[PDB]
Amino acid sequence: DKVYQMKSKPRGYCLIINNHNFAKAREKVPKLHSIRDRNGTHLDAGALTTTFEELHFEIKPHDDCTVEQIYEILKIYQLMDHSNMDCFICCILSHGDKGIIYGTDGQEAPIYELTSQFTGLKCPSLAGKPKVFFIQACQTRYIPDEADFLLGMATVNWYIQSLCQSLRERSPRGDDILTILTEVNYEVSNKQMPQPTFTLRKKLVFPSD
Amino acid sequence: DKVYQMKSKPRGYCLIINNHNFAKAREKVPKLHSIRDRNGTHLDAGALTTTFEELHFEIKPHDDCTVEQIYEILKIYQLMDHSNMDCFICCILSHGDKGIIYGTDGQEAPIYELTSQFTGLKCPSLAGKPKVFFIQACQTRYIPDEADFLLGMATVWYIQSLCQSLRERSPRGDDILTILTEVNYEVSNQMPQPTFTLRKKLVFPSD
Ligand SMILES: *CC(=O)N(c1ccccc1)[C@@H]1CCCN(C(=O)c2ccc(N3CCOCC3)cc2)C1
Repeated sequence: DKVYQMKSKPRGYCLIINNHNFAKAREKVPKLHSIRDRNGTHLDAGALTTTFEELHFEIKPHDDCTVEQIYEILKIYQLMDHSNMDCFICCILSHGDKGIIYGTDGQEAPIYELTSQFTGLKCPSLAGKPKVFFIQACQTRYIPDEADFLLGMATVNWYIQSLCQSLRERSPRGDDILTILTEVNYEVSNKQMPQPTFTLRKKLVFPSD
Repeated sequence: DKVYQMKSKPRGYCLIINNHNFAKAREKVPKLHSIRDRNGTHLDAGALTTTFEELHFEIKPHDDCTVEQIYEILKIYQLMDHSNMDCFICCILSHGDKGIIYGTDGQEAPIYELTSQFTGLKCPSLAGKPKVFFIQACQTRYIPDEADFLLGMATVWYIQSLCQSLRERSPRGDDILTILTEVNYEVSNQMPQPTFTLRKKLVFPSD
Protein backbone atom coordinates (compact mmCIF):
# COMPACT_ATOMS: atom_id res chain seq x y z
CA ASP A 1 0.00 0.00 0.00
CA LYS A 2 1.83 2.93 -1.40
CA VAL A 3 0.05 5.62 -3.24
CA TYR A 4 1.23 8.06 -5.90
CA GLN A 5 1.35 11.79 -5.09
CA MET A 6 -2.16 12.67 -6.30
CA LYS A 7 -2.60 15.76 -4.11
CA SER A 8 -1.97 19.13 -5.70
CA LYS A 9 -3.77 22.06 -7.38
CA PRO A 10 -4.01 21.54 -10.24
CA ARG A 11 -2.73 17.97 -10.31
CA GLY A 12 -1.70 18.06 -13.97
CA TYR A 13 -2.61 18.75 -17.57
CA CYS A 14 -5.20 16.42 -19.08
CA LEU A 15 -4.41 16.35 -22.78
CA ILE A 16 -7.49 15.49 -24.83
CA ILE A 17 -6.85 14.87 -28.53
CA ASN A 18 -10.12 14.55 -30.39
CA ASN A 19 -9.84 13.80 -34.11
CA HIS A 20 -13.03 13.71 -36.17
CA ASN A 21 -12.80 14.98 -39.76
CA PHE A 22 -10.73 12.41 -41.65
CA ALA A 23 -11.40 14.24 -44.91
CA LYS A 24 -7.77 14.65 -46.00
CA ALA A 25 -7.40 11.01 -44.95
CA ARG A 26 -10.12 9.97 -47.42
CA GLU A 27 -8.22 11.96 -50.07
CA LYS A 28 -4.48 11.55 -49.52
CA VAL A 29 -4.46 7.84 -48.58
CA PRO A 30 -5.67 5.06 -50.92
CA LYS A 31 -6.28 2.18 -48.50
CA LEU A 32 -8.44 4.55 -46.42
CA HIS A 33 -10.46 5.51 -49.50
CA SER A 34 -13.70 5.23 -47.48
CA ILE A 35 -12.95 6.02 -43.83
CA ARG A 36 -16.01 7.23 -41.93
CA ASP A 37 -15.87 10.56 -40.09
CA ARG A 38 -15.60 9.86 -36.37
CA ASN A 39 -18.63 11.96 -35.45
CA GLY A 40 -20.03 11.47 -31.97
CA THR A 41 -16.55 11.86 -30.49
CA HIS A 42 -17.60 15.03 -28.64
CA LEU A 43 -19.60 12.88 -26.22
CA ASP A 44 -16.35 11.08 -25.42
CA ALA A 45 -14.44 14.39 -25.46
CA GLY A 46 -16.96 16.24 -23.30
CA ALA A 47 -17.05 13.46 -20.72
CA LEU A 48 -13.25 13.42 -20.69
CA THR A 49 -13.28 17.14 -19.94
CA THR A 50 -16.02 16.62 -17.34
CA THR A 51 -14.55 13.78 -15.28
CA PHE A 52 -10.96 15.04 -15.31
CA GLU A 53 -11.61 18.69 -14.49
CA GLU A 54 -13.50 17.38 -11.45
CA LEU A 55 -10.36 15.44 -10.49
CA HIS A 56 -8.35 18.71 -10.63
CA PHE A 57 -6.58 18.47 -13.98
CA GLU A 58 -6.60 21.46 -16.32
CA ILE A 59 -7.85 20.07 -19.63
CA LYS A 60 -5.97 21.29 -22.70
CA PRO A 61 -7.89 19.87 -25.66
CA HIS A 62 -7.19 19.76 -29.36
CA ASP A 63 -9.55 18.77 -32.14
CA ASP A 64 -8.80 17.38 -35.57
CA CYS A 65 -5.11 16.68 -35.47
CA THR A 66 -2.65 15.63 -38.14
CA VAL A 67 0.15 13.27 -37.13
CA GLU A 68 2.49 16.26 -37.42
CA GLN A 69 -0.12 18.28 -35.52
CA ILE A 70 -0.33 15.49 -32.93
CA TYR A 71 3.46 15.23 -32.68
CA GLU A 72 4.25 18.91 -32.12
CA ILE A 73 1.51 19.14 -29.47
CA LEU A 74 3.33 16.68 -27.21
CA LYS A 75 6.74 18.37 -27.47
CA ILE A 76 5.04 21.36 -25.84
CA TYR A 77 4.36 19.09 -22.86
CA GLN A 78 7.56 17.04 -23.04
CA LEU A 79 9.62 20.23 -22.82
CA MET A 80 7.29 21.85 -20.26
CA ASP A 81 8.52 22.08 -16.67
CA HIS A 82 6.24 19.64 -14.85
CA SER A 83 7.99 20.24 -11.51
CA ASN A 84 4.92 21.96 -10.05
CA MET A 85 2.69 19.09 -11.23
CA ASP A 86 1.85 15.70 -9.76
CA CYS A 87 0.74 13.63 -12.77
CA PHE A 88 0.18 13.73 -16.52
CA ILE A 89 -2.74 12.38 -18.55
CA CYS A 90 -3.17 12.15 -22.32
CA CYS A 91 -6.34 10.98 -24.07
CA ILE A 92 -6.42 10.24 -27.81
CA LEU A 93 -9.76 9.78 -29.61
CA SER A 94 -9.14 8.83 -33.23
CA HIS A 95 -9.30 6.00 -35.72
CA GLY A 96 -7.13 3.11 -34.57
CA ASP A 97 -5.23 0.12 -35.86
CA LYS A 98 -2.88 -2.54 -34.60
CA GLY A 99 -0.43 -0.54 -32.58
CA ILE A 100 -0.93 2.73 -34.39
CA ILE A 101 -3.20 5.73 -34.43
CA TYR A 102 -4.45 7.56 -37.53
CA GLY A 103 -4.34 11.32 -37.90
CA THR A 104 -6.93 13.30 -39.83
CA ASP A 105 -4.47 13.35 -42.76
CA GLY A 106 -4.67 9.55 -42.87
CA GLN A 107 -1.10 9.10 -41.65
CA GLU A 108 0.02 7.05 -38.69
CA ALA A 109 1.52 7.50 -35.23
CA PRO A 110 2.56 4.28 -33.46
CA ILE A 111 1.41 4.01 -29.87
CA TYR A 112 5.02 3.51 -28.84
CA GLU A 113 6.21 6.71 -30.54
CA LEU A 114 3.74 8.79 -28.50
CA THR A 115 4.19 7.18 -25.08
CA SER A 116 7.99 7.22 -25.45
CA GLN A 117 7.95 11.00 -25.51
CA PHE A 118 7.55 11.24 -21.77
CA THR A 119 10.41 9.32 -20.17
CA GLY A 120 12.81 10.32 -17.44
CA LEU A 121 15.59 10.64 -19.95
CA LYS A 122 13.31 12.94 -22.02
CA CYS A 123 10.86 14.55 -19.54
CA PRO A 124 12.86 14.71 -16.30
CA SER A 125 10.58 17.09 -14.36
CA LEU A 126 7.83 14.47 -14.82
CA ALA A 127 9.94 11.60 -13.46
CA GLY A 128 8.62 9.42 -10.66
CA LYS A 129 5.26 11.01 -11.42
CA PRO A 130 2.57 8.84 -13.05
CA LYS A 131 2.13 9.18 -16.81
CA VAL A 132 -1.25 7.97 -18.07
CA PHE A 133 -2.48 7.27 -21.60
CA PHE A 134 -6.12 6.57 -22.49
CA ILE A 135 -6.68 5.64 -26.14
CA GLN A 136 -9.81 4.53 -28.00
CA ALA A 137 -9.38 3.12 -31.50
CA CYS A 138 -11.84 2.41 -34.37
CA GLN A 139 -11.94 0.64 -37.75
CA THR A 140 7.37 -3.74 -30.91
CA ARG A 141 5.68 -2.71 -27.67
CA TYR A 142 3.37 0.16 -26.71
CA ILE A 143 5.19 1.62 -23.69
CA PRO A 144 8.80 2.57 -22.82
CA ASP A 145 10.61 0.04 -20.64
CA GLU A 146 10.33 2.42 -17.68
CA ALA A 147 8.33 2.76 -14.46
CA ASP A 148 5.32 4.97 -13.65
CA PHE A 149 3.35 4.20 -16.82
CA LEU A 150 -0.25 3.29 -17.61
CA LEU A 151 -1.88 2.60 -20.98
CA GLY A 152 -5.65 2.27 -21.08
CA MET A 153 -5.86 1.11 -24.69
CA ALA A 154 -9.04 -0.10 -26.39
CA THR A 155 -10.26 -0.81 -29.93
CA VAL A 156 -13.77 0.04 -31.15
CA ASN A 157 -15.24 -1.03 -34.50
CA TRP A 158 -18.90 2.37 -24.86
CA TYR A 159 -15.37 2.31 -23.43
CA ILE A 160 -14.61 5.98 -22.76
CA GLN A 161 -18.19 6.42 -21.51
CA SER A 162 -17.93 3.68 -18.88
CA LEU A 163 -14.38 4.74 -17.98
CA CYS A 164 -15.71 8.21 -17.17
CA GLN A 165 -18.68 6.84 -15.23
CA SER A 166 -16.43 4.68 -13.05
CA LEU A 167 -14.04 7.61 -12.59
CA ARG A 168 -16.80 10.00 -11.50
CA GLU A 169 -18.19 7.22 -9.29
CA ARG A 170 -15.23 5.52 -7.69
CA SER A 171 -12.66 8.33 -7.44
CA PRO A 172 -14.18 10.25 -4.47
CA ARG A 173 -14.55 6.83 -2.81
CA GLY A 174 -10.77 6.32 -2.97
CA ASP A 175 -10.59 3.43 -5.44
CA ASP A 176 -7.42 3.28 -7.52
CA ILE A 177 -7.15 3.37 -11.30
CA LEU A 178 -6.47 -0.37 -11.61
CA THR A 179 -9.66 -1.10 -9.66
CA ILE A 180 -11.51 1.22 -12.05
CA LEU A 181 -10.14 -0.54 -15.13
CA THR A 182 -11.22 -4.03 -14.05
CA GLU A 183 -14.66 -2.54 -13.39
CA VAL A 184 -14.50 -1.03 -16.89
CA ASN A 185 -13.39 -4.35 -18.39
CA TYR A 186 -16.44 -6.07 -16.91
CA GLU A 187 -18.69 -3.16 -17.93
CA VAL A 188 -18.18 -3.95 -21.67
CA SER A 189 -17.87 -7.75 -21.93
CA ASN A 190 -21.26 -9.34 -22.56
CA LYS A 191 -15.60 -8.67 -27.09
CA GLN A 192 -13.63 -5.71 -28.47
CA MET A 193 -11.94 -5.65 -25.10
CA PRO A 194 -9.52 -3.00 -23.78
CA GLN A 195 -6.12 -4.28 -22.65
CA PRO A 196 -4.61 -2.11 -19.88
CA THR A 197 -0.83 -2.59 -19.71
CA PHE A 198 1.16 -0.72 -17.05
CA THR A 199 4.49 -0.31 -15.29
CA LEU A 200 3.29 1.75 -12.34
CA ARG A 201 5.16 1.30 -9.11
CA LYS A 202 2.50 2.40 -6.69
CA LYS A 203 -1.22 2.95 -6.48
CA LEU A 204 -2.67 5.80 -8.47
CA VAL A 205 -5.84 7.52 -7.20
CA PHE A 206 -7.48 10.84 -8.14
CA PRO A 207 -8.98 12.16 -4.88
CA SER A 208 -12.02 14.41 -5.16
CA ASP A 209 -11.87 15.25 -1.43
CA ASP B 1 -17.45 -5.29 -6.47
CA LYS B 2 -16.68 -8.71 -7.92
CA VAL B 3 -13.89 -11.22 -7.35
CA TYR B 4 -13.13 -14.26 -9.49
CA GLN B 5 -14.34 -17.44 -7.82
CA MET B 6 -11.12 -19.00 -6.50
CA LYS B 7 -12.52 -21.50 -3.97
CA SER B 8 -11.46 -24.82 -5.52
CA LYS B 9 -9.44 -27.90 -4.55
CA PRO B 10 -7.39 -28.01 -6.60
CA ARG B 11 -7.56 -24.34 -7.62
CA GLY B 12 -6.10 -25.24 -11.00
CA TYR B 13 -3.06 -26.32 -12.93
CA CYS B 14 0.15 -24.31 -12.68
CA LEU B 15 2.50 -24.95 -15.59
CA ILE B 16 6.19 -24.32 -15.03
CA ILE B 17 8.16 -24.51 -18.27
CA ASN B 18 11.81 -24.20 -17.24
CA ASN B 19 14.37 -23.87 -20.03
CA HIS B 20 18.00 -24.29 -18.97
CA ASN B 21 20.06 -26.53 -21.27
CA PHE B 22 20.23 -24.47 -24.46
CA ALA B 23 22.84 -26.83 -25.91
CA LYS B 24 20.57 -27.81 -28.82
CA ALA B 25 20.09 -24.10 -29.50
CA ARG B 26 23.86 -23.68 -29.78
CA GLU B 27 23.96 -27.03 -31.57
CA LYS B 28 21.73 -26.04 -34.51
CA VAL B 29 20.79 -22.32 -34.65
CA PRO B 30 23.90 -20.35 -35.68
CA LYS B 31 22.91 -16.87 -34.47
CA LEU B 32 22.47 -18.53 -31.05
CA HIS B 33 26.05 -19.78 -31.21
CA SER B 34 26.95 -18.65 -27.69
CA ILE B 35 23.53 -18.51 -26.02
CA ARG B 36 24.26 -19.03 -22.34
CA ASP B 37 22.76 -21.89 -20.40
CA ARG B 38 20.26 -20.35 -17.99
CA ASN B 39 22.15 -21.03 -14.80
CA GLY B 40 20.22 -20.37 -11.65
CA THR B 41 16.79 -20.70 -13.27
CA HIS B 42 16.44 -23.71 -10.94
CA LEU B 43 15.88 -21.13 -8.17
CA ASP B 44 12.94 -19.32 -9.78
CA ALA B 45 11.25 -22.66 -10.53
CA GLY B 46 11.23 -23.89 -6.93
CA ALA B 47 9.92 -20.56 -5.68
CA LEU B 48 7.05 -20.78 -8.17
CA THR B 49 6.09 -24.33 -7.17
CA THR B 50 6.39 -23.45 -3.49
CA THR B 51 4.41 -20.24 -4.01
CA PHE B 52 1.59 -21.87 -5.95
CA GLU B 53 1.53 -25.24 -4.20
CA GLU B 54 0.73 -23.25 -1.06
CA LEU B 55 -1.93 -21.48 -3.15
CA HIS B 56 -3.52 -24.91 -3.84
CA PHE B 57 -2.31 -25.37 -7.43
CA GLU B 58 -1.30 -28.76 -8.84
CA ILE B 59 2.12 -27.79 -10.17
CA LYS B 60 3.10 -29.40 -13.49
CA PRO B 61 6.83 -28.75 -13.95
CA HIS B 62 8.59 -29.19 -17.28
CA ASP B 63 12.35 -28.79 -17.69
CA ASP B 64 14.31 -28.03 -20.87
CA CYS B 65 11.46 -27.95 -23.37
CA THR B 66 11.88 -27.36 -27.10
CA VAL B 67 9.36 -25.47 -29.21
CA GLU B 68 7.06 -28.36 -30.08
CA GLN B 69 7.34 -29.72 -26.54
CA ILE B 70 5.90 -26.34 -25.54
CA TYR B 71 3.27 -26.30 -28.29
CA GLU B 72 2.35 -29.84 -27.18
CA ILE B 73 2.23 -29.19 -23.42
CA LEU B 74 -0.08 -26.21 -23.91
CA LYS B 75 -1.99 -28.44 -26.35
CA ILE B 76 -2.76 -30.92 -23.54
CA TYR B 77 -4.19 -28.39 -21.10
CA GLN B 78 -5.88 -26.54 -23.97
CA LEU B 79 -8.04 -29.60 -24.67
CA MET B 80 -8.49 -30.42 -20.98
CA ASP B 81 -11.73 -30.19 -18.99
CA HIS B 82 -11.04 -27.62 -16.25
CA SER B 83 -14.73 -27.58 -15.27
CA ASN B 84 -13.85 -28.34 -11.64
CA MET B 85 -10.96 -25.84 -11.65
CA ASP B 86 -11.26 -22.10 -11.09
CA CYS B 87 -7.97 -20.84 -12.57
CA PHE B 88 -5.19 -21.62 -15.06
CA ILE B 89 -1.60 -20.50 -14.48
CA CYS B 90 1.33 -21.00 -16.85
CA CYS B 91 4.89 -20.03 -15.95
CA ILE B 92 7.67 -19.83 -18.53
CA LEU B 93 11.30 -19.33 -17.63
CA SER B 94 13.49 -19.09 -20.72
CA HIS B 95 14.89 -16.43 -23.02
CA GLY B 96 14.09 -14.86 -26.38
CA ASP B 97 13.60 -11.75 -28.48
CA LYS B 98 11.15 -9.00 -27.52
CA GLY B 99 8.08 -11.00 -28.57
CA ILE B 100 9.25 -14.59 -29.02
CA ILE B 101 10.59 -17.24 -26.64
CA TYR B 102 13.43 -19.64 -27.41
CA GLY B 103 12.98 -23.33 -26.80
CA THR B 104 16.01 -25.30 -25.71
CA ASP B 105 16.65 -25.78 -29.45
CA GLY B 106 16.72 -22.07 -30.31
CA GLN B 107 13.45 -22.34 -32.22
CA GLU B 108 11.03 -19.50 -31.63
CA ALA B 109 7.46 -19.22 -30.37
CA PRO B 110 5.50 -15.94 -30.31
CA ILE B 111 3.92 -15.34 -26.91
CA TYR B 112 0.60 -14.55 -28.57
CA GLU B 113 0.67 -18.00 -30.21
CA LEU B 114 0.90 -19.37 -26.64
CA THR B 115 -1.65 -17.22 -24.81
CA SER B 116 -3.93 -17.66 -27.84
CA GLN B 117 -4.35 -21.38 -27.11
CA PHE B 118 -6.60 -20.92 -24.08
CA THR B 119 -9.38 -18.94 -25.76
CA GLY B 120 -13.00 -19.48 -24.84
CA LEU B 121 -13.47 -21.09 -28.24
CA LYS B 122 -10.19 -23.03 -27.99
CA CYS B 123 -10.77 -24.04 -24.34
CA PRO B 124 -14.49 -23.77 -23.53
CA SER B 125 -13.84 -25.53 -20.23
CA LEU B 126 -11.94 -22.36 -19.20
CA ALA B 127 -14.42 -19.65 -20.18
CA GLY B 128 -14.92 -16.76 -17.77
CA LYS B 129 -12.15 -17.83 -15.39
CA PRO B 130 -8.64 -16.37 -15.06
CA LYS B 131 -5.93 -17.64 -17.37
CA VAL B 132 -2.76 -16.16 -15.89
CA PHE B 133 0.65 -16.13 -17.60
CA PHE B 134 4.02 -15.30 -16.06
CA ILE B 135 6.99 -15.00 -18.43
CA GLN B 136 10.63 -14.15 -17.63
CA ALA B 137 12.69 -14.15 -20.84
CA CYS B 138 16.24 -12.77 -20.79
CA GLN B 139 17.47 -10.51 -23.59
CA THR B 140 2.09 -7.97 -32.93
CA ARG B 141 -0.16 -8.63 -29.95
CA TYR B 142 0.37 -10.42 -26.66
CA ILE B 143 -3.03 -11.67 -25.42
CA PRO B 144 -6.27 -12.17 -27.35
CA ASP B 145 -9.19 -9.74 -27.27
CA GLU B 146 -11.17 -12.01 -24.93
CA ALA B 147 -11.67 -11.35 -21.24
CA ASP B 148 -10.02 -12.93 -18.19
CA PHE B 149 -6.30 -12.84 -19.02
CA LEU B 150 -3.18 -11.68 -17.18
CA LEU B 151 0.32 -11.47 -18.70
CA GLY B 152 3.00 -10.63 -16.15
CA MET B 153 5.96 -10.65 -18.53
CA ALA B 154 9.47 -9.25 -18.02
CA THR B 155 11.89 -8.42 -20.81
CA VAL B 156 15.27 -9.04 -19.19
CA TRP B 157 14.54 -9.83 -9.63
CA TYR B 158 11.14 -10.41 -11.11
CA ILE B 159 10.10 -13.89 -10.24
CA GLN B 160 11.71 -13.95 -6.83
CA SER B 161 9.99 -10.70 -5.86
CA LEU B 162 6.79 -11.90 -7.53
CA CYS B 163 6.88 -14.95 -5.26
CA GLN B 164 8.02 -13.20 -2.07
CA SER B 165 5.30 -10.56 -2.46
CA LEU B 166 2.79 -13.30 -3.35
CA ARG B 167 3.18 -15.52 -0.27
CA GLU B 168 3.46 -12.36 1.83
CA ARG B 169 0.25 -10.73 0.59
CA SER B 170 -2.14 -13.36 -0.82
CA PRO B 171 -3.01 -14.46 2.76
CA ARG B 172 -4.05 -10.86 3.51
CA GLY B 173 -6.51 -11.09 0.60
CA ASP B 174 -4.92 -8.51 -1.69
CA ASP B 175 -5.65 -8.41 -5.43
CA ILE B 176 -3.18 -9.58 -8.06
CA LEU B 177 -2.74 -6.08 -9.42
CA THR B 178 -1.93 -4.91 -5.93
CA ILE B 179 0.76 -7.61 -5.88
CA LEU B 180 2.06 -6.85 -9.36
CA THR B 181 2.25 -3.14 -8.57
CA GLU B 182 4.35 -4.02 -5.54
CA VAL B 183 6.91 -6.15 -7.41
CA ASN B 184 7.27 -3.16 -9.74
CA TYR B 185 8.86 -0.97 -7.06
CA GLU B 186 11.16 -3.80 -5.97
CA VAL B 187 12.31 -4.17 -9.59
CA SER B 188 12.23 -0.41 -10.15
CA ASN B 189 15.59 0.73 -8.77
CA GLN B 190 14.16 -4.15 -17.27
CA MET B 191 10.58 -3.39 -16.23
CA PRO B 192 7.74 -5.93 -16.30
CA GLN B 193 4.62 -4.97 -18.25
CA PRO B 194 1.39 -6.60 -17.01
CA THR B 195 -1.27 -6.47 -19.70
CA PHE B 196 -4.57 -7.68 -18.28
CA THR B 197 -8.16 -8.05 -19.48
CA LEU B 198 -9.83 -9.22 -16.26
CA ARG B 199 -13.44 -8.46 -15.35
CA LYS B 200 -13.43 -9.07 -11.58
CA LYS B 201 -10.74 -8.82 -8.94
CA LEU B 202 -8.42 -11.79 -8.49
CA VAL B 203 -7.20 -13.19 -5.18
CA PHE B 204 -5.61 -16.50 -4.18
CA PRO B 205 -7.04 -17.39 -0.75
CA SER B 206 -4.55 -19.15 1.51
CA ASP B 207 -7.00 -20.76 3.99
C1 LIG C 1 17.90 -14.37 -17.32
C2 LIG C 1 18.28 -15.18 -16.07
O1 LIG C 1 18.65 -16.30 -16.19
N1 LIG C 1 18.17 -14.59 -14.74
C3 LIG C 1 17.71 -13.16 -14.50
C4 LIG C 1 18.57 -12.09 -14.77
C5 LIG C 1 18.15 -10.77 -14.54
C6 LIG C 1 16.87 -10.52 -14.03
C7 LIG C 1 16.02 -11.59 -13.75
C8 LIG C 1 16.44 -12.91 -13.98
C9 LIG C 1 18.57 -15.44 -13.55
C10 LIG C 1 17.42 -16.10 -12.91
C11 LIG C 1 17.87 -16.97 -11.79
C12 LIG C 1 18.92 -16.34 -10.85
N2 LIG C 1 19.93 -15.48 -11.55
C13 LIG C 1 21.40 -15.52 -11.35
O2 LIG C 1 22.11 -14.79 -11.97
C14 LIG C 1 22.01 -16.52 -10.30
C15 LIG C 1 22.50 -17.74 -10.73
C16 LIG C 1 23.04 -18.63 -9.79
C17 LIG C 1 23.08 -18.28 -8.45
N3 LIG C 1 23.65 -19.22 -7.45
C18 LIG C 1 24.12 -20.55 -7.84
C19 LIG C 1 23.28 -21.70 -7.27
O3 LIG C 1 22.08 -21.28 -6.73
C20 LIG C 1 22.26 -20.36 -5.70
C21 LIG C 1 23.18 -19.19 -6.06
C22 LIG C 1 22.58 -17.05 -8.02
C23 LIG C 1 22.05 -16.17 -8.95
C24 LIG C 1 19.27 -14.56 -12.53
